[PDB]
Amino acid sequence: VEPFPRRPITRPHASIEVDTSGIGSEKVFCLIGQAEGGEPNTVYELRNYSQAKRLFRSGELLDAIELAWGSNPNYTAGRILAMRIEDAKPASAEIGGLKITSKIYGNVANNIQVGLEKNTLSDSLRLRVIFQDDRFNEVYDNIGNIFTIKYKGEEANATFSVEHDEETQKASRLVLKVGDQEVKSYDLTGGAYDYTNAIITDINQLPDFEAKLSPFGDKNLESSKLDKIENANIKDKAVYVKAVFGDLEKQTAYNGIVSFEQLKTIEPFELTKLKGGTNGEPPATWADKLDKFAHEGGYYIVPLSSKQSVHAEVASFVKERSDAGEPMRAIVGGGFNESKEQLFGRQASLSNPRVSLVANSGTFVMDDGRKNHVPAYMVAVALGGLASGLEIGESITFKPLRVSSLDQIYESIDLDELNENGIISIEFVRNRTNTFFRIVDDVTTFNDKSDPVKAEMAVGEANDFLVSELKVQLEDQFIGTRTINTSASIIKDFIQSYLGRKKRDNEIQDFPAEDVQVIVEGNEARISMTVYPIRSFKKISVSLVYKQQTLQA
Amino acid sequence: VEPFPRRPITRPHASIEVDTSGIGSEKVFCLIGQAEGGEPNTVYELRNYSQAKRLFRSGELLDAIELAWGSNPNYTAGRILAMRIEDAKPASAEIGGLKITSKIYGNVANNIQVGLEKNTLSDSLRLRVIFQDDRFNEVYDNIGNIFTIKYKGEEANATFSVEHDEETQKASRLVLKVGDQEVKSYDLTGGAYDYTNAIITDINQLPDFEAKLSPFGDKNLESSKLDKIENANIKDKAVYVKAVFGDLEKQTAYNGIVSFEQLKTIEPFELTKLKGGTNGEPPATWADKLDKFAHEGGYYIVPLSSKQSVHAEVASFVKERSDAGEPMRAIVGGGFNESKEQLFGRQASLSNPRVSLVANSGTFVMDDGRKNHVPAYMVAVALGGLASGLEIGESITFKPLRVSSLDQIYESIDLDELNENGIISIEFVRNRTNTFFRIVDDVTTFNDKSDPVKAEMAVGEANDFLVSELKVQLEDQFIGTRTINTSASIIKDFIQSYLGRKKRDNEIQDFPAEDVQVIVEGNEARISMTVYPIRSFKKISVSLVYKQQTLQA
Amino acid sequence: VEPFPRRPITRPHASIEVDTSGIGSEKVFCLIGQAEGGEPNTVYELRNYSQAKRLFRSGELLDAIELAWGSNPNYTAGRILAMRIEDAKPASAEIGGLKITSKIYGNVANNIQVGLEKNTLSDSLRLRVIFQDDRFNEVYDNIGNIFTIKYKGEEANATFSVEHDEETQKASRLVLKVGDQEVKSYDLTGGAYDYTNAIITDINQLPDFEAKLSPFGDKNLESSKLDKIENANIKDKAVYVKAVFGDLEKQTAYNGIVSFEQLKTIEPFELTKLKGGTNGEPPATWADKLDKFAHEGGYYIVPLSSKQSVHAEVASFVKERSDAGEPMRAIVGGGFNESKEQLFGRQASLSNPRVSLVANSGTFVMDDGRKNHVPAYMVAVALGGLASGLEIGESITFKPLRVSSLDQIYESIDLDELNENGIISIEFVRNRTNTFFRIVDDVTTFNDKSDPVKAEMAVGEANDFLVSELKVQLEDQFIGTRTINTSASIIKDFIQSYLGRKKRDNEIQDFPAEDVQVIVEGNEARISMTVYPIRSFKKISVSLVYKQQTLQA
Repeated sequence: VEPFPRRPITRPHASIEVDTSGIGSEKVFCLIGQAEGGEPNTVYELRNYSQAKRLFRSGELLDAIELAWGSNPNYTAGRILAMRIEDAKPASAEIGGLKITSKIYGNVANNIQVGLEKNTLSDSLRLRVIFQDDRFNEVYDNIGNIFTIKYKGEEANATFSVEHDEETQKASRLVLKVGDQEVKSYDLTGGAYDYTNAIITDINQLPDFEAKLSPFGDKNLESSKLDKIENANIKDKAVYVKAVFGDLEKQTAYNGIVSFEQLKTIEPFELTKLKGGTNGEPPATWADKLDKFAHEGGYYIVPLSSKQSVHAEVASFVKERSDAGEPMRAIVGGGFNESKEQLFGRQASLSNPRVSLVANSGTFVMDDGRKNHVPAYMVAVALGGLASGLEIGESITFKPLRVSSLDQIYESIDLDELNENGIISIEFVRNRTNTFFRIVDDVTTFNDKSDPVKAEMAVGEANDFLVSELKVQLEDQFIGTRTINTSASIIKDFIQSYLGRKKRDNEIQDFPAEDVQVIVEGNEARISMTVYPIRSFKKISVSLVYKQQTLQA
Repeated sequence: VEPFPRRPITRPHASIEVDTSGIGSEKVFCLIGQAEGGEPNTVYELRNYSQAKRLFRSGELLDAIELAWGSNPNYTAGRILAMRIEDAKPASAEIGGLKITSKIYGNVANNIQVGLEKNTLSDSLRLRVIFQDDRFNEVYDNIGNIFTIKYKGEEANATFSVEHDEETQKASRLVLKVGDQEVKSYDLTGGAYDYTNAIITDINQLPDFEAKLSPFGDKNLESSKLDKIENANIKDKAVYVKAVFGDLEKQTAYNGIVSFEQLKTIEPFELTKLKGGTNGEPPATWADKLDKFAHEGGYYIVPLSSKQSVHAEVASFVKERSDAGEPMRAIVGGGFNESKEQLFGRQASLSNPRVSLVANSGTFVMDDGRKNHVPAYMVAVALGGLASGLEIGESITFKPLRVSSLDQIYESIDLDELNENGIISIEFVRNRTNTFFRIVDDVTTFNDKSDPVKAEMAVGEANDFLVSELKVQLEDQFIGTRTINTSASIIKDFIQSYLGRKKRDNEIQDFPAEDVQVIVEGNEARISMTVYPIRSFKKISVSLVYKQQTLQA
Repeated sequence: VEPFPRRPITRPHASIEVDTSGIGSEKVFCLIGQAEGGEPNTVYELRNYSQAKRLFRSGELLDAIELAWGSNPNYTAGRILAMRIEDAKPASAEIGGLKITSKIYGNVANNIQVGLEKNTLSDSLRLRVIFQDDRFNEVYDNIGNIFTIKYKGEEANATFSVEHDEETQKASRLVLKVGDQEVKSYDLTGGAYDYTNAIITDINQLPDFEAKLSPFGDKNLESSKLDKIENANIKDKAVYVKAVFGDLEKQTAYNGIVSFEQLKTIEPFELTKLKGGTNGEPPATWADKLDKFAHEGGYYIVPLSSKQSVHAEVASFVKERSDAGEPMRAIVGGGFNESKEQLFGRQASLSNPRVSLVANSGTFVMDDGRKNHVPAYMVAVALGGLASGLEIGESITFKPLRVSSLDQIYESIDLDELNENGIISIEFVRNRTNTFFRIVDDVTTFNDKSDPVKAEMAVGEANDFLVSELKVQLEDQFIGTRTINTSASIIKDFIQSYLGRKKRDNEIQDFPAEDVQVIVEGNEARISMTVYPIRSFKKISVSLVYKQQTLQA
């Protein structure tokens, strides 16, 4: 209830109290794997394939992103979170007065070329960056030369100088001198002369002194970044304030590929390739990498590795966040053409409800046209991408996969054994001319089918979102509010509205409103409710009975 | 019951007895800290930021006032009480016949310039005050020259004189003389000639004598403040009564920055800066400073100091006033980036229910645009300002803080430890894309959670206002009244109405009216009542049960 | 009953008496074993695996903590208390003027590298700490240089000096000198100048002297820790107050890994590894180690050692605390693949009701993915962790263990013999396709089944908590209170409420309220009550009878 006016006034007036009340999940997907681009130990939100390609130049991670969106052409393309396992470092080369560092991480950055050239005609530096891999070749001409200072008085000579603070090595004053005595000085510490634009205007106001901004773009460099000049004759010719280092930052802070830093005097240097780019050895464990996905809001994670050790770390990670109120689930796959006996070993080792094992491996036709044969865990990306695109509580059972072929075409008996052992399998449907692949079931590694929440991904998924969303909403709404007499009624109304939305979105089957009871006593507020969970069909029984009928007339 | 007429009359009449009955907390915030303005050991009521800036030129105290109102944009901006710890003294300079003293206290007053100039054309002084810090430059022209006296008679000469009392050095008589003998005299002791306006009118009434008030404003100076003049020729030229000292007081008693006092003959002096301005050494203890806030009506106090000794003095101060019937509470913070171990030492030392410790420190964006990093106790100002703006019995739990960033982002485990030790902590919410900061709890230093009155600020706040308001109202109403037979019924009705208002304002949950019993015996009047206190939600338990449902048709 | 106002006043007033009454176990787990981190003979409260890993780098103790929480995925993860048996010592190296000591205890601390470098440009020290094991590498630049002092007067020279107390070697005065005579001095003993911040403000107030705080963070070092300087010229250049030792403490008292102490003049030294780290020989007896767990509030303890001597010490320890009013229980296991005959020897030696022996040993799949084969006593951690997570009075009978495999799969006859000898055994259930492991019984070493309190852990656990909780609550409530007439009734009401809560939580079966009798006579207060204890099902008898039924129509 926002009052009006906010400042109280004791004199007669009219006060208006404005009540703004009454008018006021995404299920993000995650991927971890090798890549040739992007910062290490950093999570990037992905919405289009173009963004991923620009960020991740190439690798298995980029293919996983492509396959995730292609698994569900008929559903919305959701967000994807990506990370580079490789501990890459940026290419750098210390030449001249500038410490050159490349924003690209890995061996690809070693091909970057950087060189400075001095234009004798304009007395300005020229930076050129060449990178053949991206076909990038641009020249930053007219570096420095921010503006001119000219003197038209009848005196013998006029000079100007710039003073720098010893501690910070930043310009602090700009004194205009005619003859010996000082005429006027501008303080560059701050305030009135934060930027050079104010300095130019004041110079023109003087009778004899004049100044003009350079035509090569609107620089507007800070006054503190001006270079050190002393005893420069103005009357003979116009003197250009260089500020070479400041101009580079403006044109390279958020543009180009190469960044620059100051160690020294900046001078031209020949075109030389950068060095030091190294992807580095692969990480010993992925536990540190997974921790960065803790508060990113993702639900499904598909580690792009066939190692059983990597699967165990992800299995513990999803369990850890679920215990902390941020449930997650994992889908993994083992190697190339693994047999049933090998798959049982992987499933027995994990035995986690929040982990699913994918057996089938096959070949997928990419956008480039490659019939790239991929291992099992790349198939899990399609299942994970399909699962993320589906609504809350939906299942991936009997859904299409859109796979060109599979290494192993399991028979009916083989599929049953994998299902009994809690392993996801993909069957080639030969019952129709238009043959296609489909997922037999979304069963988890936890083989106890008595508990459908743990056994079935879809049932557990609805429980997690239902429980998690209710947990967050209640805290923001009711905690910290007064325990008024109508608190119990308000809480009951909020619960019914929340459950009604779930029924509206088919996230739950139904709930009895009468059984929703709220008890408030002191700080505690006990709540009890009944909900009929949503379930996915997995068995249809038909009892066909034949009977006789008598005809007449 | 006001009678009418108030004077009794025994003759036949009609008397009317008029009964005017039946038709007939702010929670002010307090701040103490360094400042560059305002009198020492003085409490000033603040309602707008402009008033504080004019009073307090600059310092950490002014920033605290700005932060207090900015912490709750959605609530009313309440009053703030401010004090300057520095024992500043006023700048002064004894030059000429006037003792010059500056109303501004501190080193800033040393820049004040004061000078007198004499206008030969008008024979009047001219005062000019220059103060470059405020860009203040005004001239008080035509000092003195209150009025004229003229004589148009045919006699040879006419003169007037003014006599002053030796003991008081104040004018007592004003005699108009023609030739040698006296014509008429005006007594300036008092009564008919308290002010000079009456003197001017009487002079004009005479045949030959005339007078006119000066056109340079309506002075109306007192007759006692007139200057001493003897044997002044009137016929040759009009004589101006100067009264130089009296005119200065009229134009400077409640205007300008500089005050003046008389030590001596007043004469012009050159423009000279004042001296003696000194903020002084900081106080050894704040106990004397806090005593001035005893009867100011404030509830929340936030000492702007990180010293543990200062916190202890405020901890004792709030306890002292609570024992005297004026409860108060304190919020403090320790230094920059203090660790958990340091915070436990501060909390253990105090162990006061009426004191709260703030751990987090961060940076706030001020109205000027400065990203000023501030210590923990400045964050307490936002909590104190937020608490003051909230209604009675409300809590600051889970409320927003509007802070740019925090030095330490405590994890979930770290926040629990601080809460268990009775320390307020601020958490960065990463569960949503629109991340924001919030207060986990308003727990006090007293760790005994069994007593929510002492442990919880909101619960104790409601108890203090409920108890304090009831204490004051009963004394003003019932003490001193007759113990009539219906006294018990009237007291019971008053209690029910008072408790009904609390329920109306949601300051209490509910009360049973039947249990309210009043017993009157002699001077004593025993009262017993039951009240269900208002409480803030801090735990919500949900028991979700899944069940099967059968569908048909 | 808190009165209001607390200070009595004899004048007429209104007094309010506030009665705050009417509005006002965890079963912690314990572990002892080898570890590569943490202080010796210290108990640390553990709530997350991340905290344990940071504290305990590696060892069997860390695995036990991981296994304890993983044994009960469906129950709350309770607190765990951990201790390092190894008498490790911290690595240290006396080089230069600083005594370097490492907070990490053991041989791992020997890899820590510490080195000081002097920055000629800023005249400030630079500390760098390298520790490859944690990949920790940070540089504490700009050590010292707390603030500057500058003089702008027209005098010939200005100097300042610092005086130190001989007894304490702490700064006491800071004198500013111009020419020969002293101008002003600041007393650093205490009070007005406890911290350097007050000194800086006062210096700026002077006409000529100026000072500015260093920009490299908010240090605010104490004035007593300032370094000794004498006869330092100020006019020529600004003089930096170093205080090298004080700055190190601020940045390392509660940050970093390495602590520092002063023996001497501090000077730079080359990068050198620390020495003296030694885990030490293992303790001869664990009796001293167990004493630290006396008042930590734990109930279950699992010594991570197969030695029979270690088991006996823990067996005596739990008995000792139970006699003192702090009951505890122990679970132990013997070696690898011990036979039945060996297990009988261990059980016969102990014969303690508060000790349980675990026979089975097997392999557990850790979060890292290791199929680590472990001895029997590591299995007891899962049982102990499962028992701690269960409610009060619950049993671990027939509960799942979640173990990959067991060394010995006991037959039906073998399990009965172990149960008859009071030894816990784990059976592989082959009666279903979804085979799993379960605990046959929670019988203690005390084979006398006639006393279920001693024989059964669950029954004895309920008795201990019921007796212990009642013991503590009665002392805090009734001891020290007056023996009023209604004391017996109040005690009876308290007992009924306490027993009602136990029935509400299913900690007891039922109690008759009528039989609760309270007798008060003098100091003594005799109490008598009847309680039906809660019991766990261990035998179900079914009497199935077949009969004939006649049908008609």
